[PDB]
Amino acid sequence: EDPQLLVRVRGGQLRGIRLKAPGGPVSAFLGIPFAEPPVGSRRFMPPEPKRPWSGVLDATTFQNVCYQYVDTLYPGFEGTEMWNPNRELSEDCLYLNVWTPYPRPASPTPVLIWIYGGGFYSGAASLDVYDGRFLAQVEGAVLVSMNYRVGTFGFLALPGSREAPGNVGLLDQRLALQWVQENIAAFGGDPMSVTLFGESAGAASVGMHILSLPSRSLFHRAVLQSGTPNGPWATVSAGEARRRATLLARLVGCPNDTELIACLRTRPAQDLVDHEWHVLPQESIFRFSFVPVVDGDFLSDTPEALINTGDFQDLQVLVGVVKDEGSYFLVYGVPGFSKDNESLISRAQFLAGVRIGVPQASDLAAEAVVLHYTDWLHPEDPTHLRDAMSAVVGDHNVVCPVAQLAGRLAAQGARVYAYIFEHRASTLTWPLWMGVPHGYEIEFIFGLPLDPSLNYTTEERIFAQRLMKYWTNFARTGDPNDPRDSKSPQWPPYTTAAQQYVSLNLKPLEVRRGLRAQTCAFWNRFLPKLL
Amino acid sequence: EGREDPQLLVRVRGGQLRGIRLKAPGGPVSAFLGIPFAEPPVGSRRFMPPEPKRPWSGVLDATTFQNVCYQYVDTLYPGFEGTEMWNPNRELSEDCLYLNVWTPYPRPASPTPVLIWIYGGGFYSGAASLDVYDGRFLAQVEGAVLVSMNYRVGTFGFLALPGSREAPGNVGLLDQRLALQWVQENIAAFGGDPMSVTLFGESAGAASVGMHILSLPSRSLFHRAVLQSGTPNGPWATVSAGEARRRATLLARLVGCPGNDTELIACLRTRPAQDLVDHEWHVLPQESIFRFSFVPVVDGDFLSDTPEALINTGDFQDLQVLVGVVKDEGSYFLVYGVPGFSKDNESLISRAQFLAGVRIGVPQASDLAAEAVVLHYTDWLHPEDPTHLRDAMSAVVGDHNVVCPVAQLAGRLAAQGARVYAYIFEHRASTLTWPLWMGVPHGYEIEFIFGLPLDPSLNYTTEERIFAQRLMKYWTNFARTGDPNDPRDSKSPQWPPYTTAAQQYVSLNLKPLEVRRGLRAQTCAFWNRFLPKLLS
Ligand SMILES: *[C@@H]1O[C@H](CO[C@@H]2O[C@@H](C)[C@@H](O)[C@@H](O)[C@@H]2O)[C@@H](O)[C@H](O)[C@H]1NC(C)=O
Ligand SMILES: *[C@@H]1O[C@H](CO)[C@@H](O)[C@H](O)[C@H]1NC(C)=O
Repeated sequence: EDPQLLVRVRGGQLRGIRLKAPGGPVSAFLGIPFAEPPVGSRRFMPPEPKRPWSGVLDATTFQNVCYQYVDTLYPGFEGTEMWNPNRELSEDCLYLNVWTPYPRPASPTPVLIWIYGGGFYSGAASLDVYDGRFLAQVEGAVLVSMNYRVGTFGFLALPGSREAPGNVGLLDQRLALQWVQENIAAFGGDPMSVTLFGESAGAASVGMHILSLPSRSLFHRAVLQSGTPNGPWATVSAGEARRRATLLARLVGCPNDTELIACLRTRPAQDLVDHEWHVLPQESIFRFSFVPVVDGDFLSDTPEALINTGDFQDLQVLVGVVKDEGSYFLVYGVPGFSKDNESLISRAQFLAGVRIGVPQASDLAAEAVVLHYTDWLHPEDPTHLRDAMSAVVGDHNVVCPVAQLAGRLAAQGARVYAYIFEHRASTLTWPLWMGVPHGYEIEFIFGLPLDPSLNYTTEERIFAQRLMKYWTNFARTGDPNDPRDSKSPQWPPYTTAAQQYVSLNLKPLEVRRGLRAQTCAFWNRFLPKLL
Repeated sequence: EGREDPQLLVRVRGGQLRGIRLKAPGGPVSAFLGIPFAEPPVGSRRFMPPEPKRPWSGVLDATTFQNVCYQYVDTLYPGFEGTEMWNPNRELSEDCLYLNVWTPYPRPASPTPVLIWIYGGGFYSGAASLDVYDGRFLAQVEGAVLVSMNYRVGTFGFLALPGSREAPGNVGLLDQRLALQWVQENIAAFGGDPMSVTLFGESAGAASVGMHILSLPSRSLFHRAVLQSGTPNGPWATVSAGEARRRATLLARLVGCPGNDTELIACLRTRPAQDLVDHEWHVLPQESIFRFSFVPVVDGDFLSDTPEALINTGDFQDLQVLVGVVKDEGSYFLVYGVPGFSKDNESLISRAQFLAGVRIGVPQASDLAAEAVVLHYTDWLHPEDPTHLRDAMSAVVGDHNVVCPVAQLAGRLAAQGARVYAYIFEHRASTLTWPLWMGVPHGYEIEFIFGLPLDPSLNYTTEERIFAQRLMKYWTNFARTGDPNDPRDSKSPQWPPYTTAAQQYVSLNLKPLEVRRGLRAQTCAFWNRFLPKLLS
């Protein structure tokens, strides 16, 4: 019984496990319950704090993955399998994980809290790309990651109802943040220094905690990787949530709110997942059925309204995108695209793809998009058309919403740092045409290249170390730059005036200005006016 | 006769003419100036199509320029070279239908290709007698036979009551057509070849050339065409019959007339010419720039349909066309109407002034289309930079009115089978009197095409002189063969045809030809494809 692996938290005692990291051991406490299992009558309901337990709780293995749709697009393909559940599915899934250096930190260490992505319909804190041992061992960080309900279980809502109020998956996240405040000191973490970081829907989640008052006292800084609370897919109005929920109910034979929800609660979990995707209003990509809802509660107004009118002084934020945000979503629904060929498309296929990629666009807006993205020197060139299709999806869903958030936060007094991640992993299994896809900067931030057995190059290992440094320096001080390192160059804050951001790749930081400025003016200023 | 120069006496359909021997830097040239080609369109002939000139007896003196067609005179900058070089340099009169001919001296031995110049001036001004249109250099150096005619402008040439008998519209275009017929019948007497006639013109002149290309009866009067900074399609070169009627009747009211067409026109004909000129600008529907009151009207006659419809569905095989723009088409128009601009300061404007400028420069734009323009032209890295805003205002005006209409025309002509050559003129005359911020303004390539730099007394640089000669070569080679390239000289890079596929065009400046691709392709897609669809 190694005393370093024995911790007492408010609920009782835990036993962690010593894990081996390339440069030394780390302590891991996996599968710690932070809420009462949200099963039976608790389905769709806000999470309740976990009741205390007797004895020593075994926290040596990852707990179950929240019930969710499983990808079958490319069966057995590492590219899609690396994101699939790697533990049993269960509605009993509200657990969190803590990695700490071994022996545990002598003095209070800044805490990083990871919130995974997966379109609000999938994901798990147990995936290998979210392994916190490297950041714990190399940077001496205390890293926490929690499971939160996704799909219908975490976001199906009948606004105004008592039994399915919406946003419970965000409340799962909040409860875990509350747990860190109350317990992290026992692991040597500093509850006075908590940094949230997440990617895609995880980044959007982080943004929603920034925009929801009760969450604000639970953290101090934030990192939003390729996702934002504002934008076309991260939220739905109360009316559209209600619509989707009642339509899903009908598809599974159900049934007044109470009765509808009571009947939904009797349905096996897989039945809900089976009809999840049938409620979207149009054929599309980068759109998800059950996501956070503007309820007038967790979200007092639309993210747009809240970022425009919020005061963000005393908040530091790191935001960024990867070089090809859209490619990944194309094989998932646009005729002509595949991971197995060059995906050279026709102009006809391009016009078709735009309707799918910008599903809420009127015919006129769609033509505006086509005309803005067509390269008039080579209007028929398949290579340009394929790349332009990717750019349209990535700009509309991630890049422009990120530029928008970055600008409003800076204007509203926040300290902001922005980046574009441009390195494609040597180990990437998707075709070259997809470039640096959505989600592929994560393995570098978590430091996986430091694992010899993974076969990353020596340069990639040096690169990962650089990133871990930027992220942990940011967690420690709200500034990603090295406090004792001259000869850099420096990563300057992003401002509405100069709009500076940096490129993250194998070469030294390079400062650029204007994040897709002309194109985002099109998405952020003109298309809306084409109301 | 008997005692004068035997080499200056010529006979044309209407009678005998006596020209004058003019000195050109490299030798003498023959000039026949002020040849009448129509009956004076005065009195009951005002607003009416021109009638052929009745024969005269004796020898008509053709040694001096004739009157300039009655027109508005520019006062923006009194005594300023920049605006004065374009103002009438002979007496204003409604009796102004005369043309001029320059030919080598002695006259050419064998039939020489003819160049016919059609001046610009927004269809409300201009004259074939201006110094920048002097044909002596092209005549002397390239051995060209050059012809230029006066045509009615403003109300006299374009006021119309569509359908009426007394003001059918487009009579200024009919004045030009009559001069083209005069050339067919008479140019051989000067040594010119009626089988080889090339029309060239700038701004409204270029638009005019384009309308002759789109009008059947004019097609048999020429073989090749050059359109410099102007097109028949576009936002300012034509108005619908309804808009012409509206403007004509509003003008009639402003001068106290008259009801029915006959009476209204009969009353307008009693008005002093100056009163019509004094009110012509008062009929435009919005505060604007690059918009002219009385211009060609889509009458269903001279213009069977809109130039747009005609270029989209026309067959242009066997047509060779040279087309181009200068580097800063819009700058000239900003000092004539956009608050914040002046020829006397750097015209650094505010974002507010830019937004107001856009409404004036794109007068037909709805609020939404105007915002689309502002968003497209704003540099989002430096949205408040005054230098960028000033330059973007210029580009907005130039692209909307000249550059994109030219891109559109070049593309449809090529697709419809025409052989097209395209250029962008980028050299600013060392003698330019406009401020530097204006760059290479609309109209400032003309003095080079005509070879004025060859005149020692004008103070152009030695490089400008060689440059002028190159341009004259391109234009006359094109007139001679339908190809600007020198049949010999394989050395100099070649000027390739413009095609929808490659979209090639060349840069004309002091350096050797450089081929570029896509004439403002991205921006012109906005003006030519998107703005129209924003038709709702
Ligand atoms: C540039 O000039 C514009 C026109 O104003 C006139 O010309 C200038 C040079 C002065 O002489 C002025 O007194 C004249 O009325 C102005 O509207 C514009 O604001 C000026 N821009 C400057 C100098 O900032
Ligand atoms: C690429 O693969 C997909 C799926 O097999 C196919 O539909 C498409 O036609 C292929 N060809 C292309 C677009 O390059």
